[PDB]
Amino acid sequence: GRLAGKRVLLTNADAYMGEATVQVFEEEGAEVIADHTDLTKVGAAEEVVERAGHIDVLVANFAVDAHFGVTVLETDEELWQTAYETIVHPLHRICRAVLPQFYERNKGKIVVYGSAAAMRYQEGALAYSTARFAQRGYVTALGPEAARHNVNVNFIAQHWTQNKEYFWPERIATDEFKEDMARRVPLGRLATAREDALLALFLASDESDFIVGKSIEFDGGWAT
Amino acid sequence: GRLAGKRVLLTNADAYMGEATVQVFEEEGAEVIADHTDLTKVGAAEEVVERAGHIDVLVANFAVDAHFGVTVLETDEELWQTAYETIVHPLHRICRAVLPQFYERNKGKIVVYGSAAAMRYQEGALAYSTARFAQRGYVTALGPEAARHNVNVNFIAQHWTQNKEYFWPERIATDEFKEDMARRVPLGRLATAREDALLALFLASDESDFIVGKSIEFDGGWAT
Amino acid sequence: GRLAGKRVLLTNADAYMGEATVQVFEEEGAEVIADHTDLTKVGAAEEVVERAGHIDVLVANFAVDAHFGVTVLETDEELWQTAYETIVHPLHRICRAVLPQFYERNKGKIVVYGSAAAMRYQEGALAYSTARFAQRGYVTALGPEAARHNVNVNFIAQHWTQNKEYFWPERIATDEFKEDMARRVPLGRLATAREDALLALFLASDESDFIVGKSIEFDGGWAT
Amino acid sequence: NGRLAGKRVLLTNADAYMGEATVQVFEEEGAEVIADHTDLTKVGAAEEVVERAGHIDVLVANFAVDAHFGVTVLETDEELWQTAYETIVHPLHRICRAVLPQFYERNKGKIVVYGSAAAMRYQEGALAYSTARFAQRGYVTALGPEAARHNVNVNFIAQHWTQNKEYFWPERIATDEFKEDMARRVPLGRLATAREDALLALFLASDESDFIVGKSIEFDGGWAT
Ligand SMILES: N#CCC(O)CC#N
Ligand SMILES: N#CCC(O)CC#N
Ligand SMILES: N#CCC(O)CC#N
Ligand SMILES: N#CCC(O)CC#N
Ligand SMILES: N#CCC(O)CC#N
Repeated sequence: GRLAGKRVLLTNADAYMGEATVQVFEEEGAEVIADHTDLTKVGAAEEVVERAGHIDVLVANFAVDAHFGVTVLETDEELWQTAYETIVHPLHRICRAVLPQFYERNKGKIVVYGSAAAMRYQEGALAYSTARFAQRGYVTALGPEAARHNVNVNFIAQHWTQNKEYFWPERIATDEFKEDMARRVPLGRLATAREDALLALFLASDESDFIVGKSIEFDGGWAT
Repeated sequence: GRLAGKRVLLTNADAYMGEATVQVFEEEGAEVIADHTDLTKVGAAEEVVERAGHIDVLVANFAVDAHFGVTVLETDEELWQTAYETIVHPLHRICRAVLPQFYERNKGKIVVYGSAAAMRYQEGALAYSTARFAQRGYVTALGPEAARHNVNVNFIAQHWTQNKEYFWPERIATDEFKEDMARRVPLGRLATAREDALLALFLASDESDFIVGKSIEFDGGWAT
Repeated sequence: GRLAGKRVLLTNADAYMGEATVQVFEEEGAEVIADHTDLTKVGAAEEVVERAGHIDVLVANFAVDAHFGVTVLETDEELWQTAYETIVHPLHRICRAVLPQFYERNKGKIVVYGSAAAMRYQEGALAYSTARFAQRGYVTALGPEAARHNVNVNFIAQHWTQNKEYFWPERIATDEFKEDMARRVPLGRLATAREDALLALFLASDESDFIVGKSIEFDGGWAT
Repeated sequence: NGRLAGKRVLLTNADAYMGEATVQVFEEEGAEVIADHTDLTKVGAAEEVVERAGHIDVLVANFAVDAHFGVTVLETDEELWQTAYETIVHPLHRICRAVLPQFYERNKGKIVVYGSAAAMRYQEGALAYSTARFAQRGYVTALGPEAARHNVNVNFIAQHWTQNKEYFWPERIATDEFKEDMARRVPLGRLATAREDALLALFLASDESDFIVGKSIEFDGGWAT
């Protein structure tokens, strides 16, 4: 097993990419703590880790409505703030909580399921895009700092990937979605959740200790 | 006069890069509304703009203490939130407020004084770096949306530039800061505030209409 | 004049972006040496610079047929070699020929007219794309080495800009071209040659001394 | 069983650069590796390597040339400049162009290029070399999305600070000067072993990476971050 003997902490395990992570990571021998705690609440992250015990890998799995099609002028205070409360501030909270034990053992792995909208313009997703950009920046600024304690932190800039929040069955069925994907995605298809978790498995494994603070675009060529 | 006839709204005119902006923009024939409002408060942004009246150019000039040297574990909730409350959330409030008149005229200019820390890793500046990454994301996401209305939105990714909040006289006088800069900046010197303002000037002028949602690194070669 | 008292060497001055560089640069006070030498020949570049005498600015102006639509399998040896012989190998020859006198004075400016196909995937332009990437790497690698001597080397990553080689009047006059351009270019128009030269002007001027080895995307937001 | 079970891999210049770790890692994982030693700077050579090789599922484009560390722009003469391109740029297209027809026939293929982080960010004192690596990166960026329409993956490993004889031979890395540069410039604070580089290439060559198209993955301990 490529994660044999590892204990993995997965945030919001029922949302976004959690289901495929559990399935892939367990079949590679990991013990996956599938947490369901709302990490927008101050203090919650410190407790999840406390109750978790020994963590080898943190899979920071956060998602929020992109509000596709909402314009800049329609991006009101609540919508803007909710993007940050939901995927930005919790990211630092939960990473801060795991790092002490990582630093104790001079070893650790963090994988962030982010978005290729943090790499390049995605139309109609303003507040959301800026929040993923901030996630991306967290990995860019933390990666090399944590690398000094032999901790890897990396960012999956995913897009066109099966999940409820962004590519739900109703959306991907329309003629309009299929024409737009064909124009914009060179590979011409969506990724499966499993393919996403296979990249994360690499980034969570000890096969990837030399990858630090990087954004790997998981997008079928979209941002190329 | 390269800004002849233009009116310019400058945020936090006394902080960060405001002084050099007034100097250079006024020399090129612009009226500069030098604002000192605390755009942290909901509603302030809209009222600066109503009072300002006609605006051809918004210079979004925001700054927060980088808290140099503060590590990830020492980056507490207050410090983290302050970075976003000070330079991220207000940026969208003020850009949302001027865009309506830009869209009526099908013309507009937005210049964001940002950070090269939004482009690449800057040691000991975690919270701040993620916040600058949010600003960069805002320019990347908004730029192409606004450009359909002939509105230019761009990002100056500056570093190693004279200002009080990051390169104040006491910090840059040490013999050993000079050695560090000399290793990290290929040009081997700090930029003057004025040089930064001459880049903002180009981006604010109608000489730069084809520049859309870009991050121009203004850093002596640091991130190259 | 913003180039008052400057002498500018412009390669292939009757091709690509030369005409507009002469007009804009002469308007700003510069003497423009409009060279037509075939710099694909060894020894030519050194002779040109010897004839030119005192140079403050080099505008590396090279272009080659992109063979739009030719695929990887039909990109034969001769087509591949020609792209490098035309725009890659000559670039090093003329910059190497100019740098000695810049190093004596510890001052110089090099502006490269490049392509946004050096930044992002451009359909059906394989050999040409890789040659522009090479140009971009030359700016990226030389930039910081030349900046030690207070010399600026920068790259204009242009696209959707009027010129005979890539956007000649016939090609851009059809309704099909305009509809594709409207989809791919957020600003929704081509740039004028003059607008391109106004960015070169900024990068050739002493207002841009802090810009080192950078690629500035001049593409209506295409690559954003 | 193996992550490349049943796959036939064509590896160029198998004794140079990252070739040896590639053989070892890929074969541990069930691959049959065709370890080519042909000089692909000769026109027509790439086509013959592919024909003589039979069925190919993965091409590992493994090319290196002397970086000429420390050689200045003014010292970069015609022959040095030309040699960097003749050695790692021109053959890259020759060998990919030669293998793609059978990939396109089967609507399936993998290409992994061992490149350089010098193709991503400024690396001191390696001018001609850096621009040749930049051209490799551009090849992947431009070919990547084109080949992806035929279900072929082309990706670029932008490696630095990684075991090899061309760029980290023993005399170079023994000096105090080099050890202090690395500690300052490499967040992880060490060099990679060739095995670790090959494990990334393993991922990119496997069918676990079908969704990675024309990308540059930085394998540099954080140097370019
Ligand atoms: N899948 C996924 C991430 C989402 O950001 C894509 C978009 N827009
Ligand atoms: N000058 C300036 C902006 C600051 O972000 C640089 C740093 N660190
Ligand atoms: N104009 C121009 C540069 C050209 O390379 C754009 C394309 N394709
Ligand atoms: N190729 C290569 C590297 C070599 O030229 C330097 C040594 N030892
Ligand atoms: N500079 C440098 C090293 C890189 O070019 C390849 C490796 N390893």
